[PDB]
Amino acid sequence: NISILWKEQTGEDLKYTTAIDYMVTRGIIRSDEHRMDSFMSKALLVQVLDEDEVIAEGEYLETYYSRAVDEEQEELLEDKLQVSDFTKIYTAVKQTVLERRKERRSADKKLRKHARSRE
RNA sequence: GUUGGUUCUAUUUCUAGGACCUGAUUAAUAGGGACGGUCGGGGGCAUCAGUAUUCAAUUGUC
Repeated sequence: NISILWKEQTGEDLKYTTAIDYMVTRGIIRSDEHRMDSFMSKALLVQVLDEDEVIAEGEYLETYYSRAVDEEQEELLEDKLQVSDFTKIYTAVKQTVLERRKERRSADKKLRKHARSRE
């Protein structure tokens, strides 16, 4: 119903607010809500530039369903593929920024305590 | 059922996946073993005691 109201709807500002809310969303219920909001969002990419910031990041039966959701978001385009490649480079840049923060900070045994406590 | 490295996280918190750095019935009014308080002219060594016996000394009496 809220996606129906968002399609019925500061138009571009509220659309960016909805895309920011979907990125803040993206446990199984919230992940299904994120896939539903991405399906309600999918111009084809000129409004969806600021909406694939997390749906491509996800591209454990809930994890298998999330992988099916990522395949659904990838199937459902030249400008969209260009924005997706730029967003992949931006996620690589964010990984570089997090790695730079970690390398400047350097949980030595705590970096393996999670795996030693999991198995 | 003991190390190092990868990526994902929003208001440094706090996070997800690799490698690599010891086997399986019951517990007999069968058994041996441990433990507890014991028990016995049981044994070995060391020690203590007894009054006899023998010997010696000192006497006493015939």
